[PDB]
Amino acid sequence: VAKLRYMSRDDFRVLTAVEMGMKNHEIVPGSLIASIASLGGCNKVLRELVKHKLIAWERTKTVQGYRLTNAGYDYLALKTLSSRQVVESVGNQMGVGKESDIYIVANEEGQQFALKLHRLGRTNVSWLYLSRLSAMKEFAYMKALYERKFPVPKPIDYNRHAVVMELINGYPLCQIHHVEDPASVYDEAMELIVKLANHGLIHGDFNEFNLILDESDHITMIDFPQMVSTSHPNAEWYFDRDVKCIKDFFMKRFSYESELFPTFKDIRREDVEVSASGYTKEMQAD
Amino acid sequence: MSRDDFRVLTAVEMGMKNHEIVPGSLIASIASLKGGCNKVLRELVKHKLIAWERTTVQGYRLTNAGYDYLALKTLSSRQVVESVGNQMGVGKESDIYIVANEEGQQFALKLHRLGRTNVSWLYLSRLSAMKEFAYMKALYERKFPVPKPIDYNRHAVVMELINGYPLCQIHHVEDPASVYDEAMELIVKLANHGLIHGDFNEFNLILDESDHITMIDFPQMVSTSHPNAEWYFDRDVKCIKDFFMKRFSYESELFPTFKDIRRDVEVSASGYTKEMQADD
Ligand SMILES: Nc1ncnc2c1ncn2[C@@H]1O[C@H](COP(=O)(O)OP(=O)(O)NP(=O)(O)O)[C@@H](O)[C@H]1O
Ligand code: NA
Repeated sequence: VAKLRYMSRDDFRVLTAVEMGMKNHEIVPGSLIASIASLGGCNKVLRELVKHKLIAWERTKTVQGYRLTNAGYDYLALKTLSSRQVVESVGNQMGVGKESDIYIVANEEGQQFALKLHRLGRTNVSWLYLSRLSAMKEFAYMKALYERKFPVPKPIDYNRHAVVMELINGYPLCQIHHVEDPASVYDEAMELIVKLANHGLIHGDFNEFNLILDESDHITMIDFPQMVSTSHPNAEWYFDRDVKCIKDFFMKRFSYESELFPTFKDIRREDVEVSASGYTKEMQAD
Repeated sequence: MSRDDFRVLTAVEMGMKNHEIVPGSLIASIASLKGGCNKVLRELVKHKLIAWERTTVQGYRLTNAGYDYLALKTLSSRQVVESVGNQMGVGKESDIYIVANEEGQQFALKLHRLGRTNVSWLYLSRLSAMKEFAYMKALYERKFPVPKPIDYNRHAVVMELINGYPLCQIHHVEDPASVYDEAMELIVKLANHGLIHGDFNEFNLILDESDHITMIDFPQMVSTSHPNAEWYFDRDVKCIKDFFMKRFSYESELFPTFKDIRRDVEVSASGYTKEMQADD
């Protein structure tokens, strides 16, 4: 149990207590944090967590207490991943997903991976829950898609709002101004839309920001937060919208256009949702 | 439904907050009958209001019919909904029905359906409905063309019934330019208030008898502060242009640009969500 010693420290215990109270409270009173933490040393720990910006103090006309900050939630997830030897160091923020921040991380051996920290919700309670669910969904769908030979990063690990995955050696399509053969890349992006639809899925946000181009000009999909089922009554519109977004990008960036693009009637169903739901339930159990 | 059947149905809901599958012993403990909880559970399964599940764990879950009943029984007790009358349509993550109160006044009912696991289905469906009620309140108070919000419970939102049809069902309009301009002005007004619809289309824009547009579904709005807000804004503009060209053969060179945006609804909506989370 030596690997879990940092999870036993007082600051981690108090941070976990703030997270626990945040399940039913928008602002966690110190008395409740102290009661949950069951360490006394509590107030001194709270003051250091505030100093390190891991928690923030909040006053309401009826309540006073603390909330976990984004840095505090990141700390809990990153220390958990560190205990498993998955993440030893966190580097530069490389980019953004629709509802997440992307960083390069390294394990003890120095091998690099991508870390996605999910951030969703406009209240403390829904932020805690939605960020975790968004990461859980990404890990479950990434696993289900990777097993079906889809071009997605290999999923490595998960904790709270954090997903660790394979670091793709490439750049998002939005940062690419020159490509050797625009037609091949356009065909590869269109084939991804088709493969998804044949598996019952419509991306919903298919664009130059979530498609990574490697040194061989091969595309990897790295963000898919709000996929639509091909069974949705308005699935055709969602499918056509994804096709059109990539057509607009190829015209604007590469001056490339084609009359050869996918049609929703051309889909032929080959289940991903069943596998992803099974993985989500396994993760929810733990 | 008897008071005991409703007490047990509520106990299943309560146990579902922390359990993927709710054990009968826990349902019995929560319901606190004073007993016959097992007999009630078996009738609730028979009526498909709850379902039995068995993996290490065994127990019950609420079905969509059971969750609907709980929300509709609450709305009926408040005199908001007396009758429900079949599906009129769909939102991105909801089913839409016409409902009537006791006095025969009609409203629209949206039942939110989100989540692929029992725990997340219960929470996400409730949150999706709460978010819709909070944003509809925040938008309606700022004179946006949205239905007036009436009431909310669980995954259910009751709202004003717009006398009109979705733009997708409209094949002829007197002046396409006016409707186009009204749809573009809505995108601009939203952006000036810090919002991007994200799903702006012919399926969620209702056209009334005077050719005025009402926005009826907005599940995944994007903030104008999002790092990729401009793309979301342009995508919404382009979808409208695509529909107007395809349906009415109408095109214009007068369309919004993200740089033309002069910047609160999110603050109001978050405040309403926190008020509703407190009473949940
Ligand atoms: N979400 C992702 N999953 C896996 N690898 C990624 C992801 N996003 C970027 N990368 C990789 O991160 C590495 C270094 O990224 P970096 O250039 O520092 O930031 P970035 O420009 O936002 N990302 P990128 O352009 O893809 O390199 C590259 O090898 C990328 O392919
Ligand atoms: Na699988």
